[PDB]
Amino acid sequence: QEWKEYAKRVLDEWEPKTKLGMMVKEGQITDIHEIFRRGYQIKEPEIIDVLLPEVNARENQEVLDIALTVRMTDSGRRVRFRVLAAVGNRDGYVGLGIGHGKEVGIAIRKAINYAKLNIIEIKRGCGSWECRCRRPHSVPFAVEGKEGSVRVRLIPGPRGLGLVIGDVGKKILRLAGVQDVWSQTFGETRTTVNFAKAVFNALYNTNRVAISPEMIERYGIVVGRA
RNA sequence: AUUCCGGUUGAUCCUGCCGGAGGCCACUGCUAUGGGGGUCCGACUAAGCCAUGCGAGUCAAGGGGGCGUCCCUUCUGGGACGCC
Ligand SMILES: [Zn+2]
Repeated sequence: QEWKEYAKRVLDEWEPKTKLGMMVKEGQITDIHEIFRRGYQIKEPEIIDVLLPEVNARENQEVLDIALTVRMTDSGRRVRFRVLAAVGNRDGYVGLGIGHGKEVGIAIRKAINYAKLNIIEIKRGCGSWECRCRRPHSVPFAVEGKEGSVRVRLIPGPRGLGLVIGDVGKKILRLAGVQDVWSQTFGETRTTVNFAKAVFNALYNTNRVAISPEMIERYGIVVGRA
């Protein structure tokens, strides 16, 4: 329980500064699902470090893109690094962030922090015609997302079929806990930031579909942790 | 695998085409130890031209003959089974 020990260390050696951090410190909120759907603002990474400690794992942290941007001045070219990264345990929860820095290490650290701040909660299941099982191995139903010019449509896939999507989508879905999916993309997918944000938006939009109580049993819908 | 990646800018986002990555067929460089199965091998240009050999024969129980052998009456002439 190394991650539990890490969570406890973050709990004692930490002084909360926000209302949500105070709630976590005094124990009013004890589960990760309790900080969502209430309108709370997340501004302290210690909240995520305590509730969902697995996000600090090396295998649970992924660096998606590194870009070298240039700004022109009188003297010459000023170089900045933009790093797009994603974090989250491979079960129910995922987050994406962008960090800017003068050096790649600083940019990576800031991107990881912002991803932890931007963590969200998704829903999983099985809605494929060829599987019809009730395990949370895929998206429960077809979902859509978009950012910039990129439009991504995720379709449920049969169990045992790999993530049929680009590499960025593969990494994001693996971090989110999805194992099988089909994809249809339009627009400039070579724009890594837009592609990642579109996949993230689709995973978030999986929460925007109205469902009946029997659909949960039919598709094995699992919200958050399984 | 219902998928992407490189390229227009000092840097960014688009449209747009070009190129990478897979499968099948025809020529082709280098190289080569075997065995099975199949509906593969002058179709692409010339349905252009050909030496040579072969690629439609069979029937003697439809008919008259010729050669051979045998059995002979025994100059006569008769009967056969072989080949043409
Ligand atoms: Zn299934």
